[PDB]
Amino acid sequence: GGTILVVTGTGTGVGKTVVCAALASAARQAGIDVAVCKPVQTGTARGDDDLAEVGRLAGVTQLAGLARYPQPMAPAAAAEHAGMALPARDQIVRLIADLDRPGRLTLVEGAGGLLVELAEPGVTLRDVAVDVAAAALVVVTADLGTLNHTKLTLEALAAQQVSCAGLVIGSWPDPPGLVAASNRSALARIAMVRAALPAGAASLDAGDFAAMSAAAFDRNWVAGLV
Amino acid sequence: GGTILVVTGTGTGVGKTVVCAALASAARQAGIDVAVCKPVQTGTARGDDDLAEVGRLAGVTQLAGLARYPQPMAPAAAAEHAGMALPARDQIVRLIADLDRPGRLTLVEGAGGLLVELAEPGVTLRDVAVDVAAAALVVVTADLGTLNHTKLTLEALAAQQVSCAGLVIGSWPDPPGLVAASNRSALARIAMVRAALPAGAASLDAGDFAAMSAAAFDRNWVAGLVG
Repeated sequence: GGTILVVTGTGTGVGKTVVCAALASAARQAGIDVAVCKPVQTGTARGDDDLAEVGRLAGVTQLAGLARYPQPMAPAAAAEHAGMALPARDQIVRLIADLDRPGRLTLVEGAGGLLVELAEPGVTLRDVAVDVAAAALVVVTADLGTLNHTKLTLEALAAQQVSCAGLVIGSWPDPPGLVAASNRSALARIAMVRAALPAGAASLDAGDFAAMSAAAFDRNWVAGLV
Repeated sequence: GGTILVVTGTGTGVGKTVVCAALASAARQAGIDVAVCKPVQTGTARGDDDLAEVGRLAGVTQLAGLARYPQPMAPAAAAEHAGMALPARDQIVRLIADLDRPGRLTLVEGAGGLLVELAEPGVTLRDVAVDVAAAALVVVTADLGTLNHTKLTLEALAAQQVSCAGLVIGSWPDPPGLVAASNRSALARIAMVRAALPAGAASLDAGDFAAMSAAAFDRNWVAGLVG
């Protein structure tokens, strides 16, 4: 094997994709080979291709996905509106397991949060984490409500002995703010904050984004993932 | 004793307080004596006062607070900023037990979401629900992300064997989007949806708000909340 990391979020719109790109870019600059698997993509009718994002921002070429739905909804719901099933649990696990190879960091991006249905029946990114024995990196916000949402997510992780790889603040505001400031301390009292991605990092060009990414994560932690 | 519900939410800003007032109104219109409790209230320096809002909206007069903090932050961080400490778990529990009385529905409104620290160390509303054998009513949104947030909250309730009294959609749009209609149907498969309060329910005078509250819930279920 190499290392398989599931990247989940406490909710939607928390910067998960750009965190996957950022971790991917940091890891590549450390010489680690990186693949990203986004099994289920939604909101595609309005352009959303998160794998393309990762490719543009981090230069990953091993970008694997099974299903794209047009509606900007949860996978299960976008499928319902499309009249088409979700992929199967085996499809998602086999695809990920086949991506994984010595020396490669395989990132597994979820859709929305940890417990959103990814495959039939009712199987989540948490289920997939168990099947492939992956730790979970949790993308969190710095806003009010993040501690409840983070504590909820890590509880859900721990109920199935899914290890928490740490937290990444998806968007760090400038200037921080009192709440943001306080949450960043509170967050690190309950897990390792691997990174706080500066607000606006999604807009950077590739070279800037790689400079940002390499500076946002601890060098030793990244290279230690494989 | 009586019936004690804790009223929590999947997050902050999902409409908890307006849901207490709406349930409070519906139960008082049912001839049920209602008390509303708010052990930790932050944002007082902003004018935040959820006990007062509940009374203003549902005419509930039995209103019980305990901890008040100026900054609109999580209780722990509001405490630290004001130089104060959070109450203790037994202080919160004491405040609730003192209101519990047969034929009375005591609502315990949380600060933020279920796992918001209310007391040291890491004591949450979930623990307080255990201590007083309360069910949780969970206030949700119709917005995307809600199914995940709701499953996490019910999962955390069940992990401590706190019964889920059900869900209330804090704000229900008129008319509802494809995302809102989808989530509501999906939410109703997770747990019973006791009410979906119309959007802007907080801007109703006492008359319109009482008529909304009475329409929002099932009479049967409200009446059945307390013997």
